[PDB]
Amino acid sequence: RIWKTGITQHIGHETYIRGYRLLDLVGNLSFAQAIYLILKGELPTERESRMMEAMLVSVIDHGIAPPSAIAARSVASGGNSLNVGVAAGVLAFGSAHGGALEDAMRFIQEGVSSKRSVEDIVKEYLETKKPIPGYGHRYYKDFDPRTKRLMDIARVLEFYGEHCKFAEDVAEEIGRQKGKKLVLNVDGAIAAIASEMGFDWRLGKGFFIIGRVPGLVAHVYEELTTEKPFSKRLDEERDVEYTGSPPRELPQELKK
Amino acid sequence: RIWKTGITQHIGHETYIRGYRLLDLVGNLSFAQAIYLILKGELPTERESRMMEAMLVSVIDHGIAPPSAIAARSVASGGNSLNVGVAAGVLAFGSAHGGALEDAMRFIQEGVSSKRSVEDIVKEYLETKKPIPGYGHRYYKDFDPRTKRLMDIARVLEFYGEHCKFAEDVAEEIGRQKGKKLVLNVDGAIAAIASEMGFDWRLGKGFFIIGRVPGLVAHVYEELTTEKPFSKRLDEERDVEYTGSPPRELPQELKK
Amino acid sequence: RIWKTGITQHIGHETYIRGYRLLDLVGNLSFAQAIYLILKGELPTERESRMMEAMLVSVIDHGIAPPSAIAARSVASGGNSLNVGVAAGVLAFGSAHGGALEDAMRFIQEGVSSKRSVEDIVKEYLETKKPIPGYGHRYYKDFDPRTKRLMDIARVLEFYGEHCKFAEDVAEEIGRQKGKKLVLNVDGAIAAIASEMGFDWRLGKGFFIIGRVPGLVAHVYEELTTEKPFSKRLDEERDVEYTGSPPRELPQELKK
Amino acid sequence: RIWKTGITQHIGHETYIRGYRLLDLVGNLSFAQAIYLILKGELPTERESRMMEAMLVSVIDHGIAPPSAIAARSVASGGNSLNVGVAAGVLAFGSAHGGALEDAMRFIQEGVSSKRSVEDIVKEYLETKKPIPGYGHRYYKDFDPRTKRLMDIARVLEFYGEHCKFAEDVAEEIGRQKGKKLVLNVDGAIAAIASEMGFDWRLGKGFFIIGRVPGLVAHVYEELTTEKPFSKRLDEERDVEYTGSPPRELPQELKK
Ligand SMILES: CC(C)(COP(=O)(O)OP(=O)(O)OC[C@H]1O[C@@H](n2cnc3c(N)ncnc32)[C@H](O)[C@@H]1OP(=O)(O)O)[C@@H](O)C(=O)NCCC(=O)NCCS
Ligand SMILES: CC(C)(COP(=O)(O)OP(=O)(O)OC[C@H]1O[C@@H](n2cnc3c(N)ncnc32)[C@H](O)[C@@H]1OP(=O)(O)O)[C@@H](O)C(=O)NCCC(=O)NCCS
Ligand SMILES: CC(C)(COP(=O)(O)OP(=O)(O)OC[C@H]1O[C@@H](n2cnc3c(N)ncnc32)[C@H](O)[C@@H]1OP(=O)(O)O)[C@@H](O)C(=O)NCCC(=O)NCCS
Ligand SMILES: CC(C)(COP(=O)(O)OP(=O)(O)OC[C@H]1O[C@@H](n2cnc3c(N)ncnc32)[C@H](O)[C@@H]1OP(=O)(O)O)[C@@H](O)C(=O)NCCC(=O)NCCS
Repeated sequence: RIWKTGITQHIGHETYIRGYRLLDLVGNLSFAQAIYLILKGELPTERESRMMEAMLVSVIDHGIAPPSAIAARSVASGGNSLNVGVAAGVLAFGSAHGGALEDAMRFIQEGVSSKRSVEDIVKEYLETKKPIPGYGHRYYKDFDPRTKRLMDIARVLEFYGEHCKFAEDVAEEIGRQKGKKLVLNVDGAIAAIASEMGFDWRLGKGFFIIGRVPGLVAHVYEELTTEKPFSKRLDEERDVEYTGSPPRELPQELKK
Repeated sequence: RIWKTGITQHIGHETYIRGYRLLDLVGNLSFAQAIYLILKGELPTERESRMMEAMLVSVIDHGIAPPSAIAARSVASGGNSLNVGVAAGVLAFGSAHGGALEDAMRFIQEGVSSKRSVEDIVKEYLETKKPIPGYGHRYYKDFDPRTKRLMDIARVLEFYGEHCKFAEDVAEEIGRQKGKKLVLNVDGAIAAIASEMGFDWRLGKGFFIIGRVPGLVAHVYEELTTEKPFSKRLDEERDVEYTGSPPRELPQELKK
Repeated sequence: RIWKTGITQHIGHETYIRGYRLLDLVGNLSFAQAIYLILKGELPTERESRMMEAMLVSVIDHGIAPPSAIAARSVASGGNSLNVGVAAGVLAFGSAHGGALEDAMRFIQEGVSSKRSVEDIVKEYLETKKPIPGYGHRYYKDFDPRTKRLMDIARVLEFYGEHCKFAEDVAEEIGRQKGKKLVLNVDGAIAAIASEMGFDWRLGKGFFIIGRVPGLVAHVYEELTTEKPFSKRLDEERDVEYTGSPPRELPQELKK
Repeated sequence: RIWKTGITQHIGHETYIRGYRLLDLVGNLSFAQAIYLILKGELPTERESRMMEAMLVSVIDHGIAPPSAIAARSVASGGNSLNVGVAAGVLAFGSAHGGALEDAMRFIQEGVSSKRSVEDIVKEYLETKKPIPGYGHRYYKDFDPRTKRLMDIARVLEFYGEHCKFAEDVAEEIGRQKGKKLVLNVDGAIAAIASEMGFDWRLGKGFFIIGRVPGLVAHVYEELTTEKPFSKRLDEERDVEYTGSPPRELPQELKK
């Protein structure tokens, strides 16, 4: 059998999620707790449950400006069902729009497991001019308030552990070595928290997708119900710079 | 400005969701409550919050068999990032795999607002041989346990209202008119509950997408981490029936 | 066997397309001729071959302004492989960006097969205020030059037939009944030509997709190789109009 | 202006592709020639034109078995428009289903430009156990007939050059060093030909997408017109192996 899975099975037409009867989860687990279960394979603790609710809310939407929203709404504008627009948004979560969560989780997890000093790890990255994933922001040069909020919650709950500490120690050390502070950004913060929960770095973008899809749904629904179809189109004379060949004739012999 | 929105804005680089500071929502609202807010535009009541958690959990996954899971995992098998596989799954939520939520919400809402008798509404549909959306199941002929669970919760919470009543009254009336019971299925149940919350029928598939994306993430992650790339391919001799032209030669003059 | 097909089969690991050995088609049929074969199931005539080359070239690209190009390039900007950006473009070919080909083919084919007068058909549509598919243009009020080019070729080749005639007769009749000319647009022209070839109206968008994908590839490649990742993002203060709730505080009791 | 392009522009509402009036290309260039133009930026020679027709035909379809066809048809089965199914197919062209064209073009181009001996290049790859892109096949151990057909055409046309020679010299050298022949497969053959044309290796998947989309259209159209919606679903008891947790009860305190 080529179709193998350990996620879900049906016993007597009833759905079981990671071994639990779905009908027993309905009304008893929150959606974030059920998400933790389906992804991890086991029920979350109370502290994990609260952190998962906070991580997912943290990324629920970022407005109309990101390429995901532009893509989702442009596909909707072409005259498509809501699922099709949302899917187009999800496609935009590439290396520059979600991949940093995977990269930062790998860096934080490998950093903690290496048992090498934060000084040595940061020196090695800064020396080879390789970007440290999950650090830096165009505007925030003191701290990323989204990271601070998540870390404050992690500390109040006594969830904050070795991965959170490592991620913050690295920001402080980058500042020390560069003489210029580089913040632990929200991608690095979510990566630290998901790592603290024991999730594989290869699942990093999953948290972002699950959290942001409600925002995409809102954007696509708004485009479909408040805008005329085909309204998302550029005005070539106003919005576009042409950089190509000026007009030219085909060779005469090719004209029929 | 062609890019208009009432969903989110940034004030001093901080994100505001439907007017609320996102950093104040983080740690204070559950993910399902934040979903209600972003979609509806206002905070949910306590009863709405509980029903939204239950609806979303109800659809979190349905195993590897649906075309969404097949598509998501086949795209992942082609050697793609997790977002790309999940998006392919979302594309599969078409008229036969999610559209019934839109249709059932329109039927339930129009049914309630018409103030026509349930007998008359059902007689008109059965007479014109048009399928009644949100009713019937291949296996469940007494009741859909997923609907029963959701409706039991709605009744315990005193959330059950005119839309839930209408949806159940229609199932009973179909049974009365056909002499054969046709259940209110889980699509009809979610449609009734979302209608009870005052959501537009055009948002119906949104609830399904938001709820099921965690399952798609789990399936795509499992395919990427437990299976060899390109393992999702058919065996033509074993799995395929060819119904086309038998082999034939091109005309000789076309062979160079 | 649930996987049935009459398109392609393998005999001794060799691919056969609609019964012809693919290796015999390579070097002997043009790409447009092979497209006709795979879609229709039989080889094209010389006139069909020339018309298919012309239809496909007619739609090869329309610049960066359409929502398909915007979506494709925005997905590429998110940091994605070329296939992922192209696919996002294809998603945008909805009811307002390709669906008119399906609609116009159905209208032209049903119009020709009804044997009702063009006067009566147009009167019935204009009376019920239903848009006639494949007619009208924002700028072209005399003739669509893209339609004229295709129809001139169809006439020179003696391909122009009952479907082409019907489509042009309808434009003339709309003008006669409205006292204002409404052109047969390029969607209607391609629909007429594909109908003249005997293709099903349900394949209409297929011609557009096949023809335009080279343009999408060009756009995505250009975005990936000439622009910095994440460059396709709006500037909220400059490009966006916010129409939602002004900022508001959460209820105090919800703040922890 | 953030939307820059050198591909297409409009002058007086008329489309210009790489500086040529689109209406002059229609009826005068074949579709494969127009594809070459839009991708390369200049008109093809007669030999390039013939090779482009042959490359594109070579990949037009591969039947229902690949994950692209499975994904496209499964999305169509969910009840979606033809563009949506085709797009899902295109998403499946990942690292294991199209990426080898990019890799093989880079290898062939870098191999030719290095001016290092084929012996040295192959020894370095075989020593580090890195797969050589564009070589090997599960069944063909003497030669890939699809490569032979393309190379025979390239030789008859006097198109065969330094890139084609390098690609074939590498297959012969792998055989010499391993004592077991590894064929130049069709991905390597197309990569060699596209490299001979001077295309960038980053465009490799583009040729595959453009060539295969007609096959995807055929598959999606066939699924939509010959199969019942939702027919593409697995039978869990027959097709799936469950490898997860056996059923288990939730903790009693969580049951309300
Ligand atoms: C957001 C971003 C573009 C802003 O960078 P910026 O405006 O150049 O940063 P600053 O002005 O504060 O300057 C920081 C300095 O450290 C460098 N730097 C920036 N981010 C860095 C990082 N994450 N790791 C190491 N060095 C970094 C900059 O080049 C600059 O160097 P300088 O000494 O030559 O001046 C950038 O930091 C970034 O890409 N962050 C995310 C990193 C990431 O996650 N990437 C990998 C996954 S995609
Ligand atoms: C799941 C489904 C395929 C199973 O149908 P089934 O196995 O034929 O149903 P049953 O064997 O219990 O028989 C029910 C009878 O009512 C009909 N019927 C089934 N679902 C019906 C519905 N929702 N409304 C009205 N009539 C329906 C059947 O044709 C059958 O008629 P009969 O008197 O000729 O025997 C079907 O009920 C269905 O499609 N349900 C969803 C409906 C929906 O939401 N569609 C619209 C949005 S896609
Ligand atoms: C491109 C388009 C938006 C431009 O329309 P426009 O600028 O309003 O057209 P005009 O100014 O030339 O006026 C044409 C008149 O006929 C109407 N009209 C426009 N297109 C029409 C059509 N295809 N069929 C019937 N009536 C049409 C207009 O409403 C207007 O009516 P009026 O008597 O009240 O003034 C429009 O014609 C269109 O949508 N064309 C494509 C139609 C199509 O294929 N739709 C169905 C598939 S999506
Ligand atoms: C199709 C494929 C799976 C079949 O491989 P196979 O059945 O193992 O091959 P064979 O049985 O003929 O044996 C060839 C030998 O060379 C190795 N080999 C296979 N393909 C190779 C390649 N392209 N380069 C180098 N070594 C290769 C095999 O491991 C085997 O080694 P052995 O000495 O230990 O027996 C494989 O060759 C392949 O993946 N080809 C495509 C390569 C490619 O393009 N990859 C990079 C982009 S994804």
